[PDB]
Amino acid sequence: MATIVDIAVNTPGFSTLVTAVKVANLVEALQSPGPFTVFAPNDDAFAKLPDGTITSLVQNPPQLGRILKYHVVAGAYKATDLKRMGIVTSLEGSTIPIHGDNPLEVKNATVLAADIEAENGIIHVIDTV
Repeated sequence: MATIVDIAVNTPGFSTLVTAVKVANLVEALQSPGPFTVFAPNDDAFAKLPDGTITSLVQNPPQLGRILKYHVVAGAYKATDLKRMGIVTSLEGSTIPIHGDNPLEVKNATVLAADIEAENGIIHVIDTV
């Protein structure tokens, strides 16, 4: 009935997870019905998560809202699109510079596998959050 994110404003006092996007102002951002590009952190990148990257990333601009649910950005981009631009923009509007010597490269991370057609867009594995 309702869009995943929309429900966050609809929730009768749900977990802070719904408010984290609401506060991050991504309640209107995640609403994108189109495609979804997820930068997927590997097991060693998931190891960057524990009070590390996302902690500084929360101190950073609205990107929190992206982090919470799917760590995703709307707009199905394959590695070739990101690198062509040399930068990537979050659903919120946060840009991250793309590199690429041989694999795709995102911020301080390296892409293990991208061009992965996700549910709505694309997934892209990085070794570093």
